[PDB]
Amino acid sequence: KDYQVAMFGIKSDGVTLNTRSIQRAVDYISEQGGGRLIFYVGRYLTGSIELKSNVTIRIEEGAVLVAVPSVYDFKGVGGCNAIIYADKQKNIGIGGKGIIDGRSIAVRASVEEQLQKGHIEGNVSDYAPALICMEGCEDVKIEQVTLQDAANVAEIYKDCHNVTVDKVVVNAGASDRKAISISGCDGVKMTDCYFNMAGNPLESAGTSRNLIFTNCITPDGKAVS
Repeated sequence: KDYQVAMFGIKSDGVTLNTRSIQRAVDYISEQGGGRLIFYVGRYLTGSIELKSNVTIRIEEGAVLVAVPSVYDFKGVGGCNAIIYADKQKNIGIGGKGIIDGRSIAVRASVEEQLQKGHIEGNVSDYAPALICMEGCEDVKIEQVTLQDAANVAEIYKDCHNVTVDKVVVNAGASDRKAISISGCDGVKMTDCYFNMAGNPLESAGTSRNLIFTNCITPDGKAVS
């Protein structure tokens, strides 16, 4: 069953912070045995969303999931810190031709400010969220979405099994960072993915197996693998 976001009080005005209502929708849908959360059109402001087992988030064409420029509205240090993250979940997905917008400069400036005041300790990289981060997940389906201007890395896959990434577009925006970080995965099939950046988009710990990259390219048309 598909669930429209408006039914959970999620607002597409680009100014209402929807984190808690999106999370409750994800939690409710998982409790019902699974289904899809549909973002149909407009701008949806959010902090970190925890994806749950048997839930797929769809950001349809014309819809944008936009990061709030606030360090404390993200997951933070330790494990997966992203706009959409999942920790030890199964049968999860992200789809739709919409956009996930990281607002990297404004998000990183928020992190920088709290570090300079000494309210948090470390480097900007310790707190800046990825757009997507999956850790210890099984049967992950990522497709069609445009991942734009990530505050850190666009996608992180750590200790995952049976991951598919299809027709995804990564737009660097203001980011000079890697597009994808992969470590300890088993079975990752990436097909028809575009990286709008010039350098190597992939960061690998070299601890993954059964990795298949088909037609994954940079603007010059050079293979990404």
